[PDB]
Amino acid sequence: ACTKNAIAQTGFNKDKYFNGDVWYVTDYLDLEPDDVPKRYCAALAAGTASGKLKEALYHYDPKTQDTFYDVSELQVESLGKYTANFKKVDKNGNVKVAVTAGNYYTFTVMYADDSSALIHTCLHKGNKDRGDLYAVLNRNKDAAAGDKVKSAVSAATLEFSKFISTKENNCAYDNDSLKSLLTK
Ligand code: HEM
Ligand SMILES: O=N[O-]
Repeated sequence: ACTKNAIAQTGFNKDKYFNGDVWYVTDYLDLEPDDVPKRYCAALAAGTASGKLKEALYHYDPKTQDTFYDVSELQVESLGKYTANFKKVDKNGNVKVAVTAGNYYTFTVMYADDSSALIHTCLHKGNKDRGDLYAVLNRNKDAAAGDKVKSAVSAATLEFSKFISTKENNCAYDNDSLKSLLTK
């Protein structure tokens, strides 16, 4: 289970974060051992559609080739803290698994600027017992983490050396599909 109440960035700029552009995961930290594969790749687009906060997700397993997309409408708990009911979709937005109660993740933006972010997520999916996941994001694919986000990791009392890099994995990202999904 998840154990952290992540604190959102003071003065979080929602319009800047939810601007329709893509965020690449470059490093991640799962608090529960063996909760995720050690080699993995993910990206998301966050935006607004008709005034609703939306996220489109992309997961790619560089070994198995398992690939999946999701779309969510986000509900606001407080500035920078959201609850998201996801539907699994193909890259075109065609629904493969409908929204269902108990299938949701929380999402907290702990730090963000024009190029980088640190987020916490807690995934709830059916009978899965998942744990806390932190991710360092960048606007640029596979970019090395800058001093601002690394300092934010420290300020959150996390050790960045413990994070697992995704930058060296053979991963491709369909950024065009992610952006287009924001309306799905
Ligand atoms: C490198 C970072 C990440 C890794 C390694 C990772 C890993 C995984 C894995 C292994 C699964 C499949 C679990 C299963 O069904 O057995 C999964 C599903 C999922 N993850 Fe992530 N994830 C990452 C980033 C994220 C982020 C940033 C979010 C939210 C913004 C997210 C949200 C979800 C959701 C909603 C599902 C279920 C999707 C569905 O079943 O339709 N993940 N993730
Ligand atoms: O491990 N996906 O939150």
